[PDB]
Formats: sequence, C-alpha cells, structure tokens
Amino acid sequence: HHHHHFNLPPGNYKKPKLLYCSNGGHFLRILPDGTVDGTRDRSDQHIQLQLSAESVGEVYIKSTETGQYLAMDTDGLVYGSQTPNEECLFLERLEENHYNTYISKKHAEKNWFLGLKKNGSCKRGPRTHYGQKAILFLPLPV
Repeated sequence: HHHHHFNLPPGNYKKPKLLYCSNGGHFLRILPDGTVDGTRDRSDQHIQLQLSAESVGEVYIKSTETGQYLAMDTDGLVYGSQTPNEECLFLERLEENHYNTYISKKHAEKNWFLGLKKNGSCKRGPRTHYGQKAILFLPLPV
C-alpha cells in the first residue's frame, strides 16, 4: 500500500488514453526530446498514452508515438525515459471520488505527484500537494 490509501479508479488499460488536466485544461504531453509538458492542442501527436499495470494500482505511462516512459527524477523533475526503470512507476489512485492522481512510487513517502500548472508546465515533485487542481487528471479515450 506504500502507506497510502487504496481507492482505485475504474476503467482498464486495454486502450490508449489522453491524460487531461483540469487545472489549465491540458493534455499530458511527452516530447521526443524527453521533455514533458501539457498542451491544449487535441491534435498533438505526442499526447496519446498507453498505461499498463505492473502490480495492482502501479502503472507505467508510455508514449505511443515515441515509446518513452513518463518518469520523475531524484530532484522531482518529470521526464521521458527511453527505458523503464524505478522512476517510471506511479501509484494510480482515485481522487475526490472522480479523478485520477499519479504519485511517484519511488518518492511516495514524500507525496510527489504528477501535475500540470495552469500555464501547461509540469510541476516539480515537492511543489505538488493533495488538494491542488494541478494533480487532477481525467483519462480520455483517444
């Protein structure tokens, strides 16, 4: 449980999705250069993601266009990794009985989440907190 609640979101990983952030109304984007951000452009070719489960509640978020894995570094910066490693795992949970939240597994004890600012920039791990809108995501069909 990693010392966290276990309310899981409904749905599956059968198909790819878009991870939509309410905060600024952005879709999670993994750039070929390893850069990660958010875009409002629904036609962007780098927003399609494939989630997969490691263990129950643990996921990988992979770019279908590039094959890169979403990850969060030692300093809390989100990046795109060519290969899957411990920094690529996230704890996917339901939040506010509706949204999906993604907590860095490696940094779970610190509550470091995946989050997008209103300007579409990713937030740094330590800057994320329960209660913010930046951490709330909606998985949409592609």
